[PDB]
Amino acid sequence: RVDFPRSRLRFKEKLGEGQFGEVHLCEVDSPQDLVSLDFPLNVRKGHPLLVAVKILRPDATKNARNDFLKEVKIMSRLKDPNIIRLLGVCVQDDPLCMITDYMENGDLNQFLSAHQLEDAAQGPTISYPMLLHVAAQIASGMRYLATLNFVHRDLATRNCLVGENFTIKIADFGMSRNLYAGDYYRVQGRAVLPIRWMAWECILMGKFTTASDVWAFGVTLWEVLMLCRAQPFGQLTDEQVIENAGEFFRDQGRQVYLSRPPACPQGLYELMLRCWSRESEQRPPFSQLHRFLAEDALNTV
Ligand SMILES: Cc1ccc(C(=O)Nc2ccc(CN3CCN(C)CC3)c(C(F)(F)F)c2)cc1C#Cc1cnc2cccnn12
Ligand SMILES: Cc1ccc(C(=O)Nc2ccc(CN3CCN(C)CC3)c(C(F)(F)F)c2)cc1C#Cc1cnc2cccnn12
Repeated sequence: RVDFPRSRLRFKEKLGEGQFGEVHLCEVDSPQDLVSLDFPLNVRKGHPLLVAVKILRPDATKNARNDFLKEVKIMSRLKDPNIIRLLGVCVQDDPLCMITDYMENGDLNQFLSAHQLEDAAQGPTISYPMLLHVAAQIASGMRYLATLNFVHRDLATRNCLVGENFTIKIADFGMSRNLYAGDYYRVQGRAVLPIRWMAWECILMGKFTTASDVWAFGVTLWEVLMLCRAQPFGQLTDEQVIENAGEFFRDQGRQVYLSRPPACPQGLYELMLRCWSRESEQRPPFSQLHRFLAEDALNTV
């Protein structure tokens, strides 16, 4: 438990900005000097060590600082191939920083927007099996979060990151990266919520659980199979999305569901529909979602 040396973080560019600070892409100066029990980092000789750095504005309120430190504690526990990894912190003096691995292909929404489905769309291709592999990795990371008794609360392709060889890491940007403002609705005062990804019980009663994470996974998987080309419920206004949550509650058959993506087979679609069951206990666990995507869907190509 010692700070990473801030003087070794060499700025390259801004990855995001928000009310309370920024995210920077940095290079670690001569990273081999640091390798030890205290910092057992992975350096590849001949390859720069790139890292992402979340930084709190030095004039932040005391409550903002407590938020940042709480996030540090959470991140310090996360150790999984499909979750973003904490490499070090700077917290003994200001500005507070947290340092993670850098995912070189950006967020999953950006990534998939730039791809087309393997045979006018443009750019590099991505196959249907590769899309199942992207989704399986998200289910695997979420399964791990759930076993540690964490609820994500904002699962969407915008909070997933892409590294080498189609590797996905779940992340959560909170207010550090004010992209995608069009995905959040202002329900009260200064509070904005990702209503198009939220289970009806989240919207009506502010109840967030692994089962509402499963509901958001359904929507995220719909995004993946659509190659991020369309907003969920894009035919409906925000106020109509809220009304739709009310119809899940009323349960009289007026509720509407996201349509089957063209690249989605009927069984996978029926699994997505189960993610949107009215009753929490009827939604599939992430173990079952992962298995379906890694086995069933693959064996029936
Ligand atoms: C510097 C940095 C700091 C922090 C985080 C961050 O993701 N923190 C986080 C906090 C909590 C949770 C879990 N909880 C969620 C809430 N929940 C209520 C409790 C459970 C998780 C999660 F991944 F587990 F979800 C992540 C990401 C970055 C980044 C970066 C980066 C790296 N490559 C790139 C390339 C382009 C852009 N950015 N970027
Ligand atoms: C129509 C409608 C529109 C908007 C909102 C709304 O603003 N919901 C809201 C959800 C969550 C949060 C955030 N949370 C985080 C964690 N926390 C532990 C709970 C707070 C907030 C926030 F404002 F606090 F951000 C608001 C609610 C309704 C409703 C309803 C309702 C309730 N029972 C019934 C029965 C029949 C019909 N409707 N209905």
